[PDB]
Amino acid sequence: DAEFRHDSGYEVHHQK
Repeated sequence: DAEFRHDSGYEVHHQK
């Protein structure tokens, strides 16, 4: 997921 960072569009609604 590091090579595919997409947290820029991720809500804390779903557990990481």
